[PDB]
Amino acid sequence: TAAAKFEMLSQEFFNSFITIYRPYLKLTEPILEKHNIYYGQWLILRDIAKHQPTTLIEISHRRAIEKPTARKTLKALIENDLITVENSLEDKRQKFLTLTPKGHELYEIVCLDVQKLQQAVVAKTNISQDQMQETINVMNQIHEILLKEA
Ligand SMILES: NC[C@H]1O[C@H](O[C@H]2[C@H](O)[C@@H](O[C@H]3O[C@H](CO)[C@@H](O)[C@H](N)[C@H]3O)[C@H](N)C[C@@H]2N)[C@H](O)[C@@H](O)[C@@H]1O
Ligand SMILES: O=C(O)c1ccccc1O
Repeated sequence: TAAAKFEMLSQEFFNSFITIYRPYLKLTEPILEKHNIYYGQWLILRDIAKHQPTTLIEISHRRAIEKPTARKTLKALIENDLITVENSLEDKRQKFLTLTPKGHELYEIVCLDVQKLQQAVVAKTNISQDQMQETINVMNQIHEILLKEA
C-alpha cells in the first residue's frame, strides 16, 4: 500500500515521461515500506531535510499541497518521532520543523537505497551520461513552463 496509498509526437513525448511515474513508485516502494514509512510522509520528510529549519507554511507552498494533508502528514511524521517542532507558543502552522536523529537515520538510509536502485536501472540500459545530461535539459525546460505558469 506504500505506492498504492499515494494513489502526435508531443503526445508521445509527454507520455514517455508522465507514464513512468507510477511504475517507478511501485518499484521504489519496498525501499520505503522497509522503514515503515509512506510516500507522502517520505516526500515531506525529505522536504524538511533539504530545507530545515522549515515550517508547515513553507512546506505546503514548496511541496505544493493543501495545509490539511500537509498537516495530517506532518503529525504522523511527528507522531513517529522523525521530525521535531521548536516549542514556542505560536500557531502550529508557523512553528519550525527539523528531523530528529531517528529521521536523519531513516532519511539517509532511504536516500542511499534509491540512489542504488536508480544507478542500477541505468546500468541495465544503453543510455549514456550524455543522454542523461541531455534528457535533463529537455525536461527542465518543461518543468519551468509548468511552474512559471502555476
Ligand atoms: N509534490 C509531488 C512530488 O512528486 C515527486 O515524488 C518524488 C519523491 O521524491 C520520491 O521519493 C523517493 O523515491 C524516489 C525514487 O528514487 C527518489 O527519487 C526520491 N529522492 C526519494 O525521496 C518518490 N518515490 C517519487 C518522486 N521522486 C517529486 O519527487 C516531488 O519533487 C514532487 O513535488
Ligand atoms: O501537532 C503538531 O505538533 C503540529 C505541528 C506543526 C504543524 C501541524 C501540527 O499538527
